Amino acid sequence: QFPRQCATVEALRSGMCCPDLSPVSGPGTDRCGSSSGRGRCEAVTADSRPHSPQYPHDGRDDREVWPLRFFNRTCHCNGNFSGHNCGTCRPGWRGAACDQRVLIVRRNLLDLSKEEKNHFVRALDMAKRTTHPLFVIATRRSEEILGPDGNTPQFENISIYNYFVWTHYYSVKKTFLGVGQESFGEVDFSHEGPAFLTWHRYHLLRLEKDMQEMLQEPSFSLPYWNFATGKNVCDICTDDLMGSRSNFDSTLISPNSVFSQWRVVCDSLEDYDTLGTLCNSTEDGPIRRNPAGNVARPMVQRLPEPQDVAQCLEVGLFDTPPFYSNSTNSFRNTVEGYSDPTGKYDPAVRSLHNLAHLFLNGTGGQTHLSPNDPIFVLLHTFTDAVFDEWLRRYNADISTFPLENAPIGHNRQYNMVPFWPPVTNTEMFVTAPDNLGYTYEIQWPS
Ligand SMILES: *[C@@H]1O[C@H](CO[C@@H]2O[C@@H](C)[C@@H](O)[C@@H](O)[C@@H]2O)[C@@H](O[C@@H]2O[C@H](CO)[C@@H](O[C@H]3O[C@H](CO)[C@@H](O)[C@H](O)[C@@H]3O)[C@H](O)[C@H]2NC(C)=O)[C@H](O)[C@H]1NC(C)=O
Ligand SMILES: *[C@@H]1O[C@H](CO)[C@@H](O[C@@H]2O[C@H](CO)[C@@H](O)[C@H](O)[C@H]2NC(C)=O)[C@H](O)[C@H]1NC(C)=O
Ligand SMILES: *[C@@H]1O[C@H](CO)[C@@H](O[C@@H]2O[C@H](CO)[C@@H](O)[C@H](O)[C@H]2NC(C)=O)[C@H](O)[C@H]1NC(C)=O
Ligand SMILES: *[C@@H]1O[C@H](CO)[C@@H](O)[C@H](O)[C@H]1NC(C)=O
Ligand SMILES: *[C@@H]1O[C@H](CO)[C@@H](O)[C@H](O)[C@H]1NC(C)=O
Ligand SMILES: N[C@@H](Cn1ccc(=O)c(O)c1)C(=O)O
Ligand SMILES: [Zn+2]
Ligand SMILES: [Zn+2]
Ligand SMILES: [Zn+2]
Repeated sequence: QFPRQCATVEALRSGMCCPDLSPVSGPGTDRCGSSSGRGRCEAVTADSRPHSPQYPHDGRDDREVWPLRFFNRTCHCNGNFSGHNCGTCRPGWRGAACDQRVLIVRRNLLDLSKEEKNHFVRALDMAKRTTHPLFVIATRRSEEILGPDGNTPQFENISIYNYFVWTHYYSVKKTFLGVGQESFGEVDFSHEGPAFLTWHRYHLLRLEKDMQEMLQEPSFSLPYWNFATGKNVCDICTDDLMGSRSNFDSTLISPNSVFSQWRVVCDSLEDYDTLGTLCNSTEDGPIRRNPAGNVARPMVQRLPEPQDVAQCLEVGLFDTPPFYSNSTNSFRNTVEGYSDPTGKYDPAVRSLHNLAHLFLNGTGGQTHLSPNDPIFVLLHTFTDAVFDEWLRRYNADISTFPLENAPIGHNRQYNMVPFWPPVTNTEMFVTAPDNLGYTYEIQWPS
């Protein structure tokens, strides 16, 4: 969502999000670092192709044609420069000139040193408490985004980790149709479609980058939770990692984990969908967690088996029509977990990524809330690892990522919503070590 420089009436009125970098002659002189060679302000490139019929409300939702309902001029940086103002480097590059190559390694959380485990956890909690230096977050839709006077932007500061939650919520929220209207729910800009894996990849990349700037530790990397153990229990659910069960309320996190102190954001859906407002930075309840806890559906009371990862990784097509949660022989739909691990669709089956979510039977098992549980990071870095193994084995075959008629938000050239600057699914559909500056220390079945 948007840089605090662009959360102004001037930027919103002119639809131009092109903040200065180093304005030495005065304001406006170095938009996108044009004075240096770093980039230029220019038109926003948005997807123009058709989406599936499932969404009938074109013209009504600000996530259509993202980000054009807010801005149509943005930064484009040259070469390997990057950033909302071209002030940083593309993933994998560092140095003032973005010419020094960088590669970090994401390891299994359970292989980290006791000092690195403590570090990761203190880093997360610091993320949860630290104001995000760049991004501010909308509380109203674009109709209302400049306040009743048209001069008060409807934005709040938000923490580094609450922004990670908020974007995920904003990618998934119902489309508001009007007070007394039933908000429209057959849309998902980050799930149930091919953009799933690329959306969550960029989601995790942005957190990692943010936590690197927060810690001032360029080599900081996100660990992963290997959940394909077929375990009855959640082996990262201990007071030195993520937190174990609270002995006083079995659905809460142990008071001897700092994650028992976290307060979630974005759980007031009925406010959002009846008033036409957005999730803001006011937190409320505590995390709920209850691994293997949903007695009603035994299918989600055990984590994915190792052979699930093995099997989904032999599904050789990235996706298949209708490019939705009912797609068969789709690796994307399989690892997401609406298909069984062989690729066979079943409306009754939940597997791999979705099974891991529902196994927590709590905040992490609800789509609008789940990043509130920090297991989400590790659940999703492991997912991105699986993805990144698939990109390795099938030579990053993007030919199956459909250029048109996917669910709205999931066509290849769609700017993943609501990431800023605009970034398409294509820019993520690359092998991580040589294109994104990170790699996974990880061993697969056979
Ligand atoms: C890119 O955006 C420009 C600014 O529009 C803003 O951004 C959009 C994303 C959207 O959010 C919109 O609601 C925002 O206002 C657009 O430039 C504007 O274009 C107007 C005409 O198309 C223009 O107007 C002028 O002329 C009429 C005369 O009939 C007057 O009524 C008016 O007062 C203005 O003088 C307006 O000035 C102009 N803004 C500029 C140039 O900064 C631009 O069209 C748009 N391009 C796209 C979407 O392709
Ligand atoms: C942030 O979101 C919360 C929750 O959606 C808003 O709090 C609600 O405010 C309305 C009107 O005052 C009431 O229903 C309650 O007081 C709140 N709801 C709940 C569930 O607590 C809050 O006002 C929002 N912040 C802004 C600036 O709009
Ligand atoms: C966690 O699991 C519990 C039960 O195992 C869920 O609670 C049941 O949900 C059904 C809906 O299918 C309700 O009809 C029952 O009344 C609930 N019973 C009990 C005892 O809770 C609960 O919804 C799950 N929560 C999450 C977040 O997954
Ligand atoms: C966020 O914090 C600033 C100070 O950094 C505060 O003055 C302001 O009210 C907030 N700005 C926005 C855009 O929310
Ligand atoms: C997938 O869902 C769409 C619409 O819900 C439908 O066209 C298609 O038949 C579904 N796939 C099935 C039922 O296997
Ligand atoms: N609702 C999904 C499971 N799920 C839960 C929470 C999520 O964040 C997510 O991405 C998926 C399902 O129906 O299986
Ligand atoms: Zn350009
Ligand atoms: Zn998600
Ligand atoms: Zn998920």
